[PDB]
Amino acid sequence: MFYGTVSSPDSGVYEMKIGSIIFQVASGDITKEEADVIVNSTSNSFNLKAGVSKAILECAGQNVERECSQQAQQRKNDYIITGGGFLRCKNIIHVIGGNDVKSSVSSVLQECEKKNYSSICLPAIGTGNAKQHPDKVAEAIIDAIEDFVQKGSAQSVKKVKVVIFLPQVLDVFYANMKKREG
Ligand SMILES: Cc1nn(C)c(C)c1NC(=O)CC#N
Ligand SMILES: [Cl-]
Ligand SMILES: [Cl-]
Repeated sequence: MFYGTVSSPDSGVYEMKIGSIIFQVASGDITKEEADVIVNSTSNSFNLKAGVSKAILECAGQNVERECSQQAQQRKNDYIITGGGFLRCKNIIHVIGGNDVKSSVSSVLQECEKKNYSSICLPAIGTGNAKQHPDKVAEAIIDAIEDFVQKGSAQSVKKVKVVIFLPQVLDVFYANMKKREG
């Protein structure tokens, strides 16, 4: 109904279509990416500095750290939106690594449509400090994108890329894409 064919457009990168969206996976350091939104996977206090969160907060800088703690004390948030700081993006969306991953990705997609953004880059949300299983995380991320497309909600969003720290976790995402392909 929705899935295209898996191919490799560039060395180490795998892609397929999900409706109108190009979905891609690759290994590497997410802080070197350019996109309208970069996603951080953090704690419920939005002040973790371990694994991906360490790299993101150190690169983004102290003004983004302060934005995070200020919003955290104002209300109870499931996720927060800050500036990009010194990352190559327009906004960072900080999601809670222990939360339901499908729910978190659905929120990121909706927030990106609200801003008329076209590109998103995310890590393998939940597989660091939160210790969620990589196979369940891959299934949840791709399920969120499928639901978003099925509901007719993709208008501005055109590209969603997962940049993954461990090559062994990339292998799990690749296998899930091959399971789904047309
Ligand atoms: C970038 C990075 N460095 N380290 C040491 C780890 C575990 C990661 N990835 C995550 O934290 C996964 C998620 N979310
Ligand atoms: Cl995590
Ligand atoms: Cl990762």
